[PDB]
This record gives sequence, structure tokens and C-alpha cells, in this order.
Amino acid sequence: MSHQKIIQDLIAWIDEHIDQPLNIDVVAKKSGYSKWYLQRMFRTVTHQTLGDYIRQRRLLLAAVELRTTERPIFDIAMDLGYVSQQTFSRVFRRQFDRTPSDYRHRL
DNA sequence: ATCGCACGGGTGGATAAGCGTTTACAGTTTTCGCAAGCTCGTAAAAGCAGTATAATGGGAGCTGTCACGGATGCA
Repeated sequence: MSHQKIIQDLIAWIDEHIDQPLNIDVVAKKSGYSKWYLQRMFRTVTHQTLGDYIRQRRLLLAAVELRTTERPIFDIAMDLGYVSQQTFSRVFRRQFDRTPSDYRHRL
């Protein structure tokens, strides 16, 4: 089994469990590998990062929880690896170039 | 393969501070509304003086009955 089949399984590993507290100590242990070694092979298969991409699906989930659900900004961050919305609102100007308040207005 | 270690990138984390937006909790101004209290007015209630043939002593339904002592008080 080549490693390009490993990371193909890893793209369906998280697509249901980004609302869960999913950390690297779960992803590495339930893959059969170590904590660091999964990140070296992750570059040569999809050209992007791993610890930011789980945020990139988490910040994708916050936008589809804002354009559909009435949940506030402060405690969507509580389930997605943040302890407050102060940093969680800040990276959204990097990921989608918008404010977490301004997305729901422009339809 | 299996996995750390490091230089360094990215960040998360702990105060902190930011932003425009729609109401508090501070204090007075305004108007309107209806009284409780005073003043009043007169029709009703309240009070007062007089009435010139002549008239001059209650009882007025009472009590219908018991009988034994003490003090009182004339005689």
C-alpha cells in the first residue's frame, strides 16, 4: 500500500469529524504511525499543510454554520480548538478575506 | 521503512484593548386629568310668639293577700 493511498484515506478521515475535538494525538495514534512522521509524508502528496488544513476545514465549517445556523461567533470557537473568539475571528481575514460578522449580511 | 531531534516557519494561548449600535439608570420639562377643599344660594327644616264666649280639686286601676326574723320607734 503506497502512501498516496494513505492520504487519500486521510481526506475522508476528517470530513465527518471536524466538529469533534480532533487533535494530532488522535490522528497519529489511529493511523499506525507516530506524532511527527505523518507530517513529512503529507507534503509530498498534496503540496499543502496538515495542521493548518484541519483549521481550513474548521474555518470552512464555521462559514457553513454561519450561513445556515444562528449560532454566535464566541462559542463556535469553543468547539473548534479555541478558548475565545479573539483569535478565531482574526484568521478569517486570511482564510476567506472577510469578517465573521460581514459574511452573513452579503447574500 | 520506523522516529526523534533541531533550525526555523506557522500558530494557539493569556491578559489586554478595540469597534459602531441600540437602551439603560442618572436627572428635569411638559401637559393633561380630576379631584378635595372653599365659597356660595336658596329652598327646606327649625324655632318662636300668639290665639279674648266660657271653662277652677287625680283619684283610675293600681294592691289580692308568704310568713319569719330583727331592730326601730312610739306609748
